[PDB]
Amino acid sequence: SRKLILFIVFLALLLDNMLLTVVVPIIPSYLNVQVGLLFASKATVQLITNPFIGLLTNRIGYPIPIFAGFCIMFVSTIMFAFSSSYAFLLIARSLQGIGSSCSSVAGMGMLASVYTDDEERGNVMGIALGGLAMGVLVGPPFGSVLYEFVGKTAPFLVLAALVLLDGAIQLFVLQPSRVQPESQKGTPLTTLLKDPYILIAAGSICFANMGIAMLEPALPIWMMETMCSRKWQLGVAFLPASISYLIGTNIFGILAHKMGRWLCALLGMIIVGVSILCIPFAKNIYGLIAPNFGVGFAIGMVDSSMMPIMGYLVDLRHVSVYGSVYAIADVAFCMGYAIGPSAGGAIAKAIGFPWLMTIIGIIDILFAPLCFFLRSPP
Ligand SMILES: [NH3+]C[C@H](O)c1ccc(O)c(O)c1
Repeated sequence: SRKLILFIVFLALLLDNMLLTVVVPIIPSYLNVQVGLLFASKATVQLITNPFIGLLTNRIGYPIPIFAGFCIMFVSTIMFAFSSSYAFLLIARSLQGIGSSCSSVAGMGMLASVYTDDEERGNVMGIALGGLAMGVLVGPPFGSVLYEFVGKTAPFLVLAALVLLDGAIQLFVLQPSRVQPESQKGTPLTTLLKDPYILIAAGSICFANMGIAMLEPALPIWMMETMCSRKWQLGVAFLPASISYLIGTNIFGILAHKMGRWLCALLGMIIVGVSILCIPFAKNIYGLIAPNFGVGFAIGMVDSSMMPIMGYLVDLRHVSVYGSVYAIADVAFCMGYAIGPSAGGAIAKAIGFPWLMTIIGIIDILFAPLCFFLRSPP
């Protein structure tokens, strides 16, 4: 009965993303450079602290970092509930970033260590990546209704209660009582970063995520400038991408092994490039549904095909320890999540938004054929 571990990782991934999207629309109203710093602090701190957790998991194990992630996330949720100042907001966001890094790295490492089968690893990481998608979709309406009806602190109090329940479950099953070092060495990061295949996988993930990371804040400004759409059109414009990410992840986590992980990644990169290229031609929302659906489905195909390939490469060419490589993958995600909005806005101000989308699409299409080198020798 190792499904209890999968349940814990899924719930943890769902709750940070639920808190991530709830805070986004609430703080700016009550609160250029400082706002951008507040937005990017979580990603920057997580990117900085990924390697330290990756190294620590080889020394003390997974349960102590996983339990620490719940304690930091509970503290951050309480501080978000009660604090009302800028410095406290920065501290809460930094703590949220640290907790998210711990949770993601430790959970992915434990999932890779427990489900040693190649196909089952992808099967379970499909559901694990599903939890992030569910949190992004469920969070905004939850936060909006609780803020409208009960009060400002009600969504954060409910999230704190859910985190407390998750921590009670973790204490019941994980039982982080002692410190247990791992058996073998860790294959230091300098040797892993010299592998061209790991670099190719990380670059594919980084570019695929940077596409949507730059697209998501830039599109609303263009929609107001060109189509003069109302408030709710901006909100419901990115719903197809959110649904498509969930559907594509849950399907391709199982479907990628039969077709081939390299082929799935190549097709995903081509599809996302074509969709981003076709986005600027839209004239209204009906012209924007299909491109957004395609972008989300393609990002779901790339992620669910490139996590188990990282695990497989580490198993094949180095020692079977996964904390460091999954810290590398989390760093690849945070690279897109950190400098995305600011650079995207700067480019969309220097040149046109369609030019930015064209550049992103061309870059993705040109990087697509590099995934051919990831195919297995036999
Ligand atoms: N890693 C998840 C991926 O970057 C992502 C996140 C939010 C989304 O709405 C999405 O379509 C994809």
